[PDB]
Amino acid sequence: SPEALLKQKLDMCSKKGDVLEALRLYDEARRNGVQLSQYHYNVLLYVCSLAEAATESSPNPGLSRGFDIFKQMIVDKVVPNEATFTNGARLAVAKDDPEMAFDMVKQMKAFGIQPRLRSYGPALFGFCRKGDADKAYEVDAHMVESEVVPEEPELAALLKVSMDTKNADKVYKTLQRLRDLVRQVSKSTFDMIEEWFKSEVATKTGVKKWDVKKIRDAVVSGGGGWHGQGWLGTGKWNVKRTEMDENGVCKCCKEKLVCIDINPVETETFAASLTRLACEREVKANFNQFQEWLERHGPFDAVIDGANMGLVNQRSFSFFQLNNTVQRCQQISPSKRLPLVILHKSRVNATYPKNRALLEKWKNAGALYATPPGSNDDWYWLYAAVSCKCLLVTNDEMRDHLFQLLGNSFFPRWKEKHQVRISVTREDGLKLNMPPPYSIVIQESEDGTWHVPMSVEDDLQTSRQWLCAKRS
Ligand SMILES: O=C1C=CC(=O)c2c(O)cccc21
Ligand SMILES: O=C1C=CC(=O)c2c(O)cccc21
Ligand SMILES: O=C1C=CC(=O)c2c(O)cccc21
Ligand SMILES: [Cl-]
Ligand SMILES: [Zn+2]
Repeated sequence: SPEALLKQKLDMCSKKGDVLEALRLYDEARRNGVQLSQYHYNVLLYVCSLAEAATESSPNPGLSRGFDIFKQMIVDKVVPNEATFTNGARLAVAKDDPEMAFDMVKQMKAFGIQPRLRSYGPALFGFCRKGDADKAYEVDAHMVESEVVPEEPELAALLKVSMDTKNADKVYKTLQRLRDLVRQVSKSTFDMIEEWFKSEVATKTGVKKWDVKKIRDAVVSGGGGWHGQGWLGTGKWNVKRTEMDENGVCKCCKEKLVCIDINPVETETFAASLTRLACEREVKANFNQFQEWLERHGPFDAVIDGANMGLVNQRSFSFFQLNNTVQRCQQISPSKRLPLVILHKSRVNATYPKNRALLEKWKNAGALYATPPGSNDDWYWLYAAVSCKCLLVTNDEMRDHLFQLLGNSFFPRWKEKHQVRISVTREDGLKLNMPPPYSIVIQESEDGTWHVPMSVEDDLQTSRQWLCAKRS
């Protein structure tokens, strides 16, 4: 067919890197009357984005036509898919015209298409480089109306543009957004927040009289750990890099941070999403069978990721480390409940006979579920800990794609409250590291003192740095 030739020839044009040939083949198809489908359009947008814009004379027809091709795709009502948005975005990034990036997003919306987060990036980061705060806030308002949630890079851009234009109101609001959506901040956002609090504008914003009643009312109302009523106090901020002790006490100022509740209704929603997500990947009958088993067992104070407890920091599966963990979890259980061990059936059948007999004893005591061949254990230990409302014992770093499906609002908060990690020393052996008695999140106290935590990969490996910003 003629459409299958365009497909065949554009495939090679990208793989060569010839944009001029892809643009010739584009026009030939219009002069031949051949309709372009999803696939054809995506390859052109990608191919066009291999071009750069000229430092000397007007930009090259690869990028210029790229946007025209995109505009035409939308006009034609060719359905965009995830490769469309990626390509249109990398076209916008190479072009580096924030104004034109923002047009694509406006077209998408005009034609009933839901823009992606990566669509907004070129516009937002361009306007930020340029210092055009008003345009950045336009892009932001457009995301909000499109219900596309920013992540940390977009929020940091918004923060920095707000700092650049002395807009203390936007700094405040953006800081609350970081609290709400990100919780702990990257190193570059952390440095940026420190600069804000040390700056003249920050020194010069505030109020020395305020209604203590309305603040306290706002603290109750927000769920705790913030009030949202604006900057309080006056004068220079004391801004110190510091740490929290194990009880959430700031080492600089002695403020004890608060522990923020989780709403049990959000937990039930999450439980249902786990079930849905798991059923999509596991054999449905396997996950059902586990849920039915779980309904007939328990109660549990803890759930163990048995593969991770056998393997973390080991050359091969350590039954010693699994068993030591089981024993320690049982010892801290107020009634000495055995923890529920989730482990692959292949690993249940350990080749030292007393260990195999113990694994079978645990099963017989209602405290071991052997997951079937082909299963991903993670769904099982997550579903169990969530549903049994108990501790989850795993050092899984949660780098896997699976965990990205769980979202970045509820699940990180839940994890903080439920996750136990093991650590081992030469001197002392194995230790359980329990959930902290405070929430590791940006906090704003009732007198307007701020504590801002840095994000780290593992906070047992890394001593987590915090900012303490307190009026002098
Ligand atoms: O000042 C900047 C504001 C936003 C932004 O994205 C940016 C950047 O990406 C590189 C240098 C400076 C800035
Ligand atoms: O949609 C489902 C996927 C898995 C699963 O176990 C399940 C279930 O157990 C009950 C209703 C729906 C589902
Ligand atoms: O006292 C606690 C405050 C917060 C919190 O998350 C917590 C916890 O997760 C386990 C025991 C005590 C606390
Ligand atoms: Cl033995
Ligand atoms: Zn402090």
